[PDB]
Amino acid sequence: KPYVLKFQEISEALVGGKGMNLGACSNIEGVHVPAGFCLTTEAYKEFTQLLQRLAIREISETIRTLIQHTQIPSEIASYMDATMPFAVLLQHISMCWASLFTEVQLAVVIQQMISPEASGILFTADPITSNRKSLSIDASFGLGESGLVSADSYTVRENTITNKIIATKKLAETRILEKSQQTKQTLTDQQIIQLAKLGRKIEAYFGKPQDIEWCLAEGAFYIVQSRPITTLYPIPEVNEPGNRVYISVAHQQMMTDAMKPLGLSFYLMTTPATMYTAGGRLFVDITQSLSAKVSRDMMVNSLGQSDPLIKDALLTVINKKGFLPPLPTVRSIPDSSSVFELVRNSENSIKHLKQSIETKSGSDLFDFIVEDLEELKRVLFNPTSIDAIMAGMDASAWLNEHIYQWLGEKNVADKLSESAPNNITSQMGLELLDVADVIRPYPAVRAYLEQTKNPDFMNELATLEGGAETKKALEDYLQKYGMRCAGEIDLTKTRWIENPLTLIPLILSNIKNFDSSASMHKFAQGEKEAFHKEQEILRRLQELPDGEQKAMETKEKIDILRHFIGYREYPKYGMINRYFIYKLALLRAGEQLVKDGILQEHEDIYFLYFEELREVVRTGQVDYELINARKRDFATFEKLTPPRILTSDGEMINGEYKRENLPKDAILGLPVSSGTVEGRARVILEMEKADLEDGDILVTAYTDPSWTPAFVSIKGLVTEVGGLMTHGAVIAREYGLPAVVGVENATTIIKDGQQIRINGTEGYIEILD
Ligand SMILES: CCOc1c(C)c(O)c2c(O)c3c(CNN4CCN(C)CC4)cc2c1[C@H](O)O/C=C\[C@@H](OC)[C@@H](C)[C@@H](OC(C)=O)[C@@H](C)[C@H](O)[C@@H](C)C(=O)[C@H](C)/C=C/C[C@H](C)C(=O)N3
Ligand SMILES: [Cl-]
Repeated sequence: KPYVLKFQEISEALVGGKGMNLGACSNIEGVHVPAGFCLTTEAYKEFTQLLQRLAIREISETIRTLIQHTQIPSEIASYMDATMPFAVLLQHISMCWASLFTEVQLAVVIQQMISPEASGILFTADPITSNRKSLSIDASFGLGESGLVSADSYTVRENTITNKIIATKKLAETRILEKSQQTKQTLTDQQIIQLAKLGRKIEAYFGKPQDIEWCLAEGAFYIVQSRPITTLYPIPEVNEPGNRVYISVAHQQMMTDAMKPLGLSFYLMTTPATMYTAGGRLFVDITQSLSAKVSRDMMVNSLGQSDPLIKDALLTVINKKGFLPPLPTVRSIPDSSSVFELVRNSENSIKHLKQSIETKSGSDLFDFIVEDLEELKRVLFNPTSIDAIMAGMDASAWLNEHIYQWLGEKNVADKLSESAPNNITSQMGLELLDVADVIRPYPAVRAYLEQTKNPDFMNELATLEGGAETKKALEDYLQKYGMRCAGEIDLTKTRWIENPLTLIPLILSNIKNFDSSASMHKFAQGEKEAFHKEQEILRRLQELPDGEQKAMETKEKIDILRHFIGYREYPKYGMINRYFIYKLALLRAGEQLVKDGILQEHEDIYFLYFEELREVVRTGQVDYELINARKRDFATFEKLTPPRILTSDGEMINGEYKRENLPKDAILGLPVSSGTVEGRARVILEMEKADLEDGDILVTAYTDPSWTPAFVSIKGLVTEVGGLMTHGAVIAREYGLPAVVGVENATTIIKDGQQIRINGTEGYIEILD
């Protein structure tokens, strides 16, 4: 309402965003903002006509010649002098408003220009490690603003200024310096802590870790600005006692995208692990495991064999005193038939689910889903199915370690795994070549797919020569695999069969990159490499001391390997099959909620967790300000990146590889598929924008099962996450494709188009030019 506002006196649509900060900082205890007033939105009150006008947004800026000359009554321009040189008469306040046009109201704030002996910035959360318990201060003499001027860096955990980076701050309006004054702390230790202690308190009133700008003037740090820190990764709400340690699911699952609440909910309801969510992603609490030596030796070493960065990061946590409490003081192998029966039992379970869920709606559906989740867990964690999965893994490790010990050949199980039978994910990638084989002879169909952006393009094929054949080949493929997609573990993400257009570029690539039967030739060649390797290994073993026994046991392990390693990819397939069936049903409930005028769009269910959504259907009431909050949350979560290790203090820890004799400027990673190749690096985040061709090396954030069709043309693979037995890596071996995973910032360090050499045996990358 009024024309002028002081700062204890202060309404975002009245004095704006930072007009407030000062207002809700004057009231805080022990502090005091620089004093002064604020010119209000109700001072802003022809201009409207030009406004309605909305190259052409080039000269319309004539609007800003207007405020400068427009003048605005001295009344409020002397009403303001009714309540010290400045910064932010009236030359300026007005030219400022103008700012909304080049780009509607703006409020101008004017404060005190004290001559600060020292001035700086303060984070109550360490900018580097994001540890909530570590406070950082950047201080420089006089006014220095941010991050440019030579400034001391102070790291104060609590009363202990641990690390001091006293920069040689040489250039402290006057502009020159005194030499001895130059290398002395900006703030005294008493002042540092006082400000630290100051800083560690303001966060309480505001709530969250704050970014506080301060200035020291004749012995007092009083606050000029207090922005909230919005960049930190959220801590999993686990109030359970004390300090805890979390493992990133995204890294092991080869899928680092943020997930929506509904999708998150379903993964949590499936897992037997003590799992939690944070930043739209999933984390496993392994704290209890680390509370005892025999359990934490097991945990650390078991995870280290997946990816060493976990182990190294865990050791960092363990070596961190004052955090983790101190320590007080052969598997069965199923027969041959099991794999075939495990698949059929899974397939039949899916069939029954389809015939059962189809008759469910409303709360009946949600009651049914909860019941079917038990069946998912039975199929997913069948003791026999686990024995099948571990059978392939155990055989790999046995081979890799015994062959290298006997012959010096490293990771031999890679070559022996090549073209392993009954791998649902491998088949999917190769069978897309067959689809392209059907389309290739038809010119009219190709001219269509090469150009169309119609989501319903499959409904327009019937008019084309070869369209019926093309549509048929596409339908069969989608019946087998249209249930996968990038981020498939998120139930809410769009499946291939919901958007077949996302497969077209891959198909077009296959049509031009290969001839009439690449699938057969690739698979058969793999079968040949694998058998030739087997013969060679067994031959070279029989010339060792009592080698015919070594060869005999190696032959057994090889047979187990090729019989079971392919099944490893199938449990997720069966799980993903239920997830999609769940999705279609939930979508039908969402549409029903829209018809009832309860939801605005049926996809808004994605931002509700299962139990929350279940209550909405039951009660008929939603809180949209929660949904809208979730939508804002998910948006910020996409801008985040999950750390490999997250602590209860919010500290993000990524492991470090131990470089021994590996090339100087080489980029270290985890070797998961043997071989050395040179090729053009292709940095790609979206598979449908991958213009892959012969000689290319795929560099991406992650390769979950859906990425497999992009493997058929590339000569190497580089990812930022993943592990030894995770998705992607297991497919690289069977495709005979050299691969290095767990490469930190690979999509940033490696420039698209660069020639690189990767070593899938030693695990490194070399930039060639
Ligand atoms: C210490 C690691 O902690 C985890 C982490 C980080 C996870 O992400 C775990 C995880 O995603 C799952 C699971 C489901 N497995 N559970 C837990 C262990 N049980 C013996 C069997 C059922 C566990 C995750 C864990 C877990 O707490 O940590 C311990 C072992 C896992 O990490 C090495 C192993 C068992 C891993 O496989 C390996 C390398 O041996 C798990 C994930 C699993 O066996 C792999 C082979 C898998 O693909 C299963 C079939 C996935 C089922 C999907 C379902 C939704 C699920 O809950 N999976
Ligand atoms: Cl189109």
